[PDB]
Amino acid sequence: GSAKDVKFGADARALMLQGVDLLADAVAVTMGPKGRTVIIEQSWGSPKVTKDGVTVAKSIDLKDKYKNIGAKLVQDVANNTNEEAGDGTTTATVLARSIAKEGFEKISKGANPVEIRRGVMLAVDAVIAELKKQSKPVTTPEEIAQVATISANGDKEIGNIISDAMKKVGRKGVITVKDGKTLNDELEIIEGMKFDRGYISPYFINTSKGQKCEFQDAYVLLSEKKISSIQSIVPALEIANAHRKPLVIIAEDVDGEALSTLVLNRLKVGLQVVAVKAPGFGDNRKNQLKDMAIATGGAVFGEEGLTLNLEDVQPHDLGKVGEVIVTKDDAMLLKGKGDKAQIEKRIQEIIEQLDVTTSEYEKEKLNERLAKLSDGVAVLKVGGTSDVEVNEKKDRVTDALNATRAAVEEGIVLGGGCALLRCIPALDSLTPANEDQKIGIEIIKRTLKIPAMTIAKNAGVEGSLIVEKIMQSSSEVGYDAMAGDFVNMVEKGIIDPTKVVRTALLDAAGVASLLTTAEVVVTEIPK
Amino acid sequence: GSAKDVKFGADARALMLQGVDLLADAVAVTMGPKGRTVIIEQSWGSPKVTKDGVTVAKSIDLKDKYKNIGAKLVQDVANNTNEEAGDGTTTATVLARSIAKEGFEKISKGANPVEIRRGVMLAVDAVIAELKKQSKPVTTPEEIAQVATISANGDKEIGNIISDAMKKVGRKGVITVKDGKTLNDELEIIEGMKFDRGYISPYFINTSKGQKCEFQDAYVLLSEKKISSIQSIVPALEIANAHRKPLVIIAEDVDGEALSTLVLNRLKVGLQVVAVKAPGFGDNRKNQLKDMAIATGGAVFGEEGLTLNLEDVQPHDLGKVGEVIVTKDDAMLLKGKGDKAQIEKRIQEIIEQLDVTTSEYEKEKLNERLAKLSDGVAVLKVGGTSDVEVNEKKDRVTDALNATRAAVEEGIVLGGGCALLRCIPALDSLTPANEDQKIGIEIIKRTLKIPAMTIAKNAGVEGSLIVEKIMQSSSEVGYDAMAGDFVNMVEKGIIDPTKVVRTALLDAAGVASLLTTAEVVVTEIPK
Amino acid sequence: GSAKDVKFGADARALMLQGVDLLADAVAVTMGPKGRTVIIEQSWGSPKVTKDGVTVAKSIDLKDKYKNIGAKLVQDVANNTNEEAGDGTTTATVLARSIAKEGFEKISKGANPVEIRRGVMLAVDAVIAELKKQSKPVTTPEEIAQVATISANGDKEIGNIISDAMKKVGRKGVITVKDGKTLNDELEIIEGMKFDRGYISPYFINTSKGQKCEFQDAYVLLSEKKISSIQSIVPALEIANAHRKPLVIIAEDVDGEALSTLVLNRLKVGLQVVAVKAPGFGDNRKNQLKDMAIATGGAVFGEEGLTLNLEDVQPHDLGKVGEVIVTKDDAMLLKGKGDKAQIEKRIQEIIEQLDVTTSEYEKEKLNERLAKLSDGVAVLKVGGTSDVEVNEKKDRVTDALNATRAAVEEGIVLGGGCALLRCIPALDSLTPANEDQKIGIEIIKRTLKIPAMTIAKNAGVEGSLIVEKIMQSSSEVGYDAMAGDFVNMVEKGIIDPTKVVRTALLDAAGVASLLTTAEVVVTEIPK
Ligand SMILES: Nc1ncnc2c1ncn2[C@@H]1O[C@H](COP(=O)(O)OP(=O)(O)OP(=O)(O)O)[C@@H](O)[C@H]1O
Ligand SMILES: Nc1ncnc2c1ncn2[C@@H]1O[C@H](COP(=O)(O)OP(=O)(O)OP(=O)(O)O)[C@@H](O)[C@H]1O
Ligand SMILES: Nc1ncnc2c1ncn2[C@@H]1O[C@H](COP(=O)(O)OP(=O)(O)OP(=O)(O)O)[C@@H](O)[C@H]1O
Ligand SMILES: [K+]
Ligand SMILES: [K+]
Ligand SMILES: [K+]
Ligand SMILES: [Mg+2]
Ligand SMILES: [Mg+2]
Ligand SMILES: [Mg+2]
Repeated sequence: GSAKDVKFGADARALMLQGVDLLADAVAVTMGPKGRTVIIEQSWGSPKVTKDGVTVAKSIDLKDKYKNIGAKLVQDVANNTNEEAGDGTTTATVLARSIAKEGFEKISKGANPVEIRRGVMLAVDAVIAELKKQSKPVTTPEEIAQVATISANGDKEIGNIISDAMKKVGRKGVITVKDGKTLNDELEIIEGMKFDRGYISPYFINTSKGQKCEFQDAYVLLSEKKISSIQSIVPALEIANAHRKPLVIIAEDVDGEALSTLVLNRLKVGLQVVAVKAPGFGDNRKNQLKDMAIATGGAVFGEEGLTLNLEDVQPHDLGKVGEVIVTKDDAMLLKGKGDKAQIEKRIQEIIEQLDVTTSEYEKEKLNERLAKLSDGVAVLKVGGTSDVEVNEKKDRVTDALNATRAAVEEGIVLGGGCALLRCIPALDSLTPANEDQKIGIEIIKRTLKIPAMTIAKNAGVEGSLIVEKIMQSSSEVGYDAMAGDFVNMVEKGIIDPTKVVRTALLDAAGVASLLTTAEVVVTEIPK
Repeated sequence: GSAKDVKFGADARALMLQGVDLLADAVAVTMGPKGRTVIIEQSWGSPKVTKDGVTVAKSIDLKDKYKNIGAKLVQDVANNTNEEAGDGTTTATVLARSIAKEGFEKISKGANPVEIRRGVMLAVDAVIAELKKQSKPVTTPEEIAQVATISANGDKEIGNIISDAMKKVGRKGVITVKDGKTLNDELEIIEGMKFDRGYISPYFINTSKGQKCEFQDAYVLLSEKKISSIQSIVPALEIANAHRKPLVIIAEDVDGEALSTLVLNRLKVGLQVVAVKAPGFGDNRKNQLKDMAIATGGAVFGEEGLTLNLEDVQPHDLGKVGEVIVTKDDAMLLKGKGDKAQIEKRIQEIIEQLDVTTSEYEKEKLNERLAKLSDGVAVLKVGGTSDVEVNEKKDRVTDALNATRAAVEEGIVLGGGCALLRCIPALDSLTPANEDQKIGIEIIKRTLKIPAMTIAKNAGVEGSLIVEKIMQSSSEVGYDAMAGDFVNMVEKGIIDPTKVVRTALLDAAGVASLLTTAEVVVTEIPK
Repeated sequence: GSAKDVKFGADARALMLQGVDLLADAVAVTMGPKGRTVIIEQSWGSPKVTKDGVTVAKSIDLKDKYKNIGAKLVQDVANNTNEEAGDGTTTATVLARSIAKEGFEKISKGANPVEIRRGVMLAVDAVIAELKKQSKPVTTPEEIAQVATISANGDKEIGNIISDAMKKVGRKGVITVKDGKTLNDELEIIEGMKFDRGYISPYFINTSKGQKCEFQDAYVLLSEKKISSIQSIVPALEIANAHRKPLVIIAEDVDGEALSTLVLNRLKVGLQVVAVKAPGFGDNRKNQLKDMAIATGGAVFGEEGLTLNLEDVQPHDLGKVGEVIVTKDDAMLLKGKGDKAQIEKRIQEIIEQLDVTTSEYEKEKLNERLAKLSDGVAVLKVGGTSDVEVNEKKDRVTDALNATRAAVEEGIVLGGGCALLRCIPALDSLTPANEDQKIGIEIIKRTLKIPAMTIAKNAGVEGSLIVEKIMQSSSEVGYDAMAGDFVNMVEKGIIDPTKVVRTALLDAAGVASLLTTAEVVVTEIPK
């Protein structure tokens, strides 16, 4: 029922391309080892300084709504890449801008932009197949350090710290980053618990900068079954309001109504509560719940044998933890002191249950519980002289951690944008079905040179010349833009995770090729 | 030294196309037998009503300068066609708009608009060759009446009057149009003299609607040689100021200084004077000069034998005429009374000199003098109840006269836009040198259907369907848009002059293909 | 006494670079065989369409005065190149923009821009020496046709016509361009006179579009000595005002006061007069004076023997010509009908005087008078369907004539911007005296790739890639941007005049490096 402005065709496409260009320019100045930082004004306090593509992308909104549409779509590209890999958002942004520009250029009366999108998707699938074919698994801790160093703007100490943490707690251990008060970075191993379930509702979030649910010294509520009555959760609320700890509850499903009462209690000032779902579904659920009960210290309500009721909640029957971190994906409970004698007894029980029988699937769960109570959660404490440098370095360490985890998940390819460059001959072996698919394949093939061009351009040299010298060289040679020479990139350690490259390409292509198909733009009149 | 606005590329091209579209729409509503009229506001008096393409074109100027640039270029198309043929300006306008639109559409990064212009010119030359190949000479007075009827919006009486005038004074006789006070049109022949020389300077023009130098009952001044002295033209000026009658002078070359004094005398209020150059260069010049001297009545100054001086100018030694019409191309004198006995004696002298000897080139000049004294100038007087109706009908009669003269000059082709339609297969036999020439040939081939489409669209039917039914028919069949059926156009008399068709195509192509090659538009900032 | 705005340093330099960039962008779109045209609005009539760099340059003035300063300086570059060579203004503009950009970039606190300008001059002198060392003379008419074809946007017929004219009247004959009424171009030689002297004062110009003094059928006044009295020029003025013909006077020096009276007579409406100076200084002056005296038909006033006075001026004692074109540099006296028997007698006198004695300097003057009266002035008549097309084609023909004349004057180098590219290794052999001279040499060496880059960029390909492939190829190989491949440029006829290249480089460098030295800009406040 609001009055709208309707634009058609090429002027609308150019207006969207203007917003795409502004956002991608501001993001693209941060690309590579010679990229620079962006200062973003914050309303509440000090401005933030970042070299992160998705942060710069999400911080820019435009007054002109036709430009803001393209800006929001490239924000979607950057945010989708950050969600799926945690790295490669600047690459995704420049690839999205390139595909948008080349798609907008090749639009005519007889052109079919939908079949151009089809050819773009076909070419991108071929490139992703070639990326998987040229990928290499990570087999050494030196490769781990190299990936973490490359992903952290060539910070050797950050990569060394990440490599040491992954050596101490395993390549699939839980590592988290928080801000340290001293000047130097440090790594500590403390006993920690993590399961891949988050909050049901995103209404409990307390910090706005971190956008998480962070709690210190919280009571742990356990309900193995469904919560029995309102007269069973209200005494728990009164005990939590009595004994000065907030309530973190672990349960099957708190979705409809008890979650609703917790939301309207959170709406009241000061009262803190958060809910997470069960990790497992079978016997592993009960085993992990008993592990958490022994590691916290208290009792369990909801069992079938002892019939302990939530109605008779008591301070000694609940577990106490140090710090609770709740996110969208996983829940962290940290520094939870229990009965250490009972923790050792449960460890003995687990390692004695190891030597009973083999079934090749239950032993994986029992050993992951063993590593849960055995290998501590690594904590990376980032140091600096002020909050701005700490936040910038924290972004870099988070990038390095995400990239290293993606590297052990999927493998590594050539860095410096050279993997996309070496995937160019794979597109030359495709035969398009019609002319519009040929246009799409050509768009993707011209787009595949953009990240190396941007990395070289940020170093102050001519990017197209560098890219031509890269494709003229052998397949192992690429441009080191830090030293400004042509090197064996694998030997020099300039490598990238395969997951990051393929997800940046896929998200950029998927959004930008759909944006290309537009003919009419409908916006709200600014009132 | 004036501040300018500079625009680049597609937005500038679209802004020019907007002015082209406005002017061509207003012109195109007047096309064909079912076209309508345009009312143009006039500052000095009553608004004018016209069905003439170049009048509507020249009457439109736009406030936006980027639109006004395209409007001025299509005005150039219409005015060039009117100057070269006097007919076919609406056709030239629609062809220019079509070529501008199709050229602006096929402009990309890799496209070369200059070679597209080259291909356009090649295709247009091929079409003009095919038009000449399919043309037919005019051999009958019925074809003359048919051409004059078609060119005057199907006015049978106008075409009959033009055919009767050309029957009485010859197909190459001089016919002029004026407006009569009575309601009926009337044709009459009395006398007349026309030679193809006009005024040297365009500063003597008295009427603004006709844009000509029209004089009633003027003196004839004759200087066979160059004018001797200021003391020879000043007594002529004083005698002209004495005997209540303006001065039309016939001479070799009045260009630099005496013409300048005549201009600054014309700047004074009331004083009327005009100058025209000699018709011939050889003995024909002296023979024609003696012919007007005998036909006007007086004497001649500037001869070698009698040595009559311009200094001793006398009232009885100068000729007197009835009306002088001076244009850019030819000078007209009408109703010039001389000594009719001496006129008959000069006629006897010419017809007796006819039977002396033959040289096949001097006898042509002798016989054209014979037709000068023999075949009088036909005058067409257009009637109506008011000035607006006679002005509209005068435009139609002028169109019909120009088209009939072009028809006897060059021939006739199929009317209704069917000649350009039948020239389409000639373009299919060309092989372009590159892709840009192919684009130009395709632009011209798509443009060749525009006049028949516009004629059919003005009749309220679907133009593209009509054009397809024309090209599916035999080469003699076209659409009569007046009766709304498909007929043998030659038998029904719907025919066109070949000159009109070929000049409309050539001017439209030549300007619009050059306009297509633009990338930057520089305009003045409106101050 | 007018209020001024004063700007310092970097923002002033950026503001000037903005105007430089705007003008150079608009000029640079027209470069090379795939360059496009610029449409310029004209106040009086139809807009003009041009591919000429200096026309686009001079047509752009900006409202912001800091931008308009840089725009006026690059206009100065383009106009100086046009004055010194008549071709290469787009190249001069892009080189000036490049030098201004690279000079503004390397300005710091410790940098000395004056010594950077010194290094720029040293580098440009080295490049010009290398251009002279790599040039070759023109020895064939096919090279003449090739240069004229390249300079006229690849128009084979224009180059063929220029080659035929230079074959018929000699490579140093006088050729001029005028617009023809027919559609096709034509060339004809009849007669003609030219000496390298123009008007003393630029006040008689009546052709506003051509910026020349164009006169038709003018009187020839001759004063071999100084003009005697006011009572000798006043009867000449009265005779000119008597015999309908304007006055072109040939004399020693009409500078102070008789020129002043001619100016105040020209201020009055209609009165036309123009003065030109003597061709020679010695006996050649008298010989040439008698030559146009015989070739015009009349007498001579001012001699020592016959004592003919200017006071007794007579109509039969003055010469009459066909057309007079007066320019800043030379005078065009065309179609002068003298006594052809006396012209033949003077030709016989000259050729019989030629067989008397040898002195190796006077015989050159005798033979140049012989070629003046024997080899006629060629005239090129440019055709088209409208005024805009003939104006664009006239610009191209004038470019081709100027380039061909410069080619026979100085020689030819490689086309396509490859000569400046091949002059790059000459700069690598220089040693700078300090760091600022090194900065200037580097600026010029980076600038030397700009014309080939712009030519390749206008064709829709990547310019830097093309320039690298040119520099890696053999010294004879360059990029044909019309066919889009790499060829022997000399064999394909893509060649340039050495004079055009060296004057474009010198004129760009001299102004742009001085503009680089600026620190403070003082402008007028807009009132
Ligand atoms: N020394 C180097 N030489 C060449 N390329 C390098 C070098 N160091 C890093 N790179 C490349 O830089 C890219 C990473 O750039 P950057 O970290 O600015 O952006 P990103 O990974 O796309 O996104 P995000 O903004 O999330 O960090 C990778 O392609 C990597 O291979
Ligand atoms: N009865 C008819 N049926 C079909 N076509 C017709 C008929 N009468 C005229 N025509 C066509 O109409 C066209 C002439 O239209 P019109 O007189 O409006 O414009 P024009 O000749 O292009 O320009 P101008 O404005 O100078 O008259 C010609 O192509 C002619 O063949
Ligand atoms: N087919 C071609 N291939 C490559 N280069 C070409 C070709 N034709 C012309 N050129 C180059 O184009 C340049 C001339 O371009 P252009 O005529 O637009 O500019 P200009 O001579 O600098 O200036 P202007 O003509 O505007 O006074 C020359 O360097 C010439 O060698
Ligand atoms: K980045
Ligand atoms: K019409
Ligand atoms: K040019
Ligand atoms: Mg990164
Ligand atoms: Mg008509
Ligand atoms: Mg040129």
